[PDB]
Amino acid sequence: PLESQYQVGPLLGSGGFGSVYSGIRVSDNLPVAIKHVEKDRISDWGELPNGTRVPMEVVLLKKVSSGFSGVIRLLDWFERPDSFVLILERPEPVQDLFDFITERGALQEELARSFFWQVLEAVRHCHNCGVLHRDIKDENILIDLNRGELKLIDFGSGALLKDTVYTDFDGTRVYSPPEWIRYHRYHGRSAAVWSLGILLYDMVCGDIPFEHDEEIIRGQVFFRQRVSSECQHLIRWCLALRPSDRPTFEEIQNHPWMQDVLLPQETAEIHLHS
Ligand SMILES: N[C@H]1CC[C@H](Nc2cncc(-c3cccc(/C=C/C(=O)O)c3)n2)CC1
Repeated sequence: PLESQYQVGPLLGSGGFGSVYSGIRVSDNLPVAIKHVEKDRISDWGELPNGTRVPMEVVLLKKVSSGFSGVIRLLDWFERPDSFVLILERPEPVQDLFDFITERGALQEELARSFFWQVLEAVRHCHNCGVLHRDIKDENILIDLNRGELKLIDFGSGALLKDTVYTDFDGTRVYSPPEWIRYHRYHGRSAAVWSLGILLYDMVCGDIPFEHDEEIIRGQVFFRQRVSSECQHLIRWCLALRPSDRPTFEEIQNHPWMQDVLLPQETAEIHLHS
C-alpha cells in the first residue's frame, strides 16, 4: 500500500534516473530511501523470474541482493500507473562520496586505498552475480560514516553482464572509455576498469582527469596533486587506451599500491573521526 508502510522525508537527490527521498519504514522505524522512476524514462525493461515486466534496474538489484553490504539492497518495490517506486536501504549517518570529496578535497592515499578496495569488492560482487553497473563514479558511492563501509548505488544505467560487445550506453560520459567515444563499442569488464581508473584519479586528486572527448581519446594523464609512483602506475594502467591492456580485477587488487588495506572499521576510526 506504500503510504501506510513508509513515511516520506526530504529529497536526497534527483536527475534523469529519478528522484530519491529519505524515508522511514513505519513498521520498525528503519531508515530507507524511496526512489521514484518515471515509466516514460525507462529505456531498458526487464524480465522477472515470475514473468512480470519491471525496469531492468529492479532486475539488477534483485540479482545483487545479499547480506554483502557493498551494494545497496532493494527492500521492496511498487508499480504505479506512471512510475515505479523502489524502496532502498539507507545507512545513517551517510555521505555521498562526491560530497565527501567536494568537502575534503583530494583524499590521503591510505583512505583512497581503503575506499577503492571496497569499490572493487562491490563491483566484483555485481559481476559475479551477472550484473554490469555501467555508471561507477563518486556520486554513485555512499559512505556509511559510522562503519567506514562503502555502498554502490544507482543501477539505473546497468545491464546484465555479457561477454559480447555492448553498443549502447547511458552512464556518465566523463567516466566512459575511449572505445565508446570513438566507436560506440565496449566490453563490460574493461569499460568498468576504465571507470575505476577515473574514480581512483578522482579520489587522490580531488577531481576527474578528463573533461572533453579529445582528452579521453588521447588518454594522457597529468597529476595535479602529489600522488605516489605506485598509485600513478595503477591509475595509468586502468586508463590504458587499448581495452586489452587494462588490468583485470585480480591484477588491480594484487597491485603493490593495493597492499595492506585498512579494514572498514579502522578506516572509520582514523579518517571519519569515528
Ligand atoms: N545518482 C544519484 C543521485 C542522487 C544522489 N543522492 C543521495 C545523497 N545521499 C544519499 C542517497 C541515497 C541514500 C540511500 C540509497 C540511495 C540509493 C539510490 C539509488 O540506488 O539510486 C541513495 N542519495 C545519489 C546518486
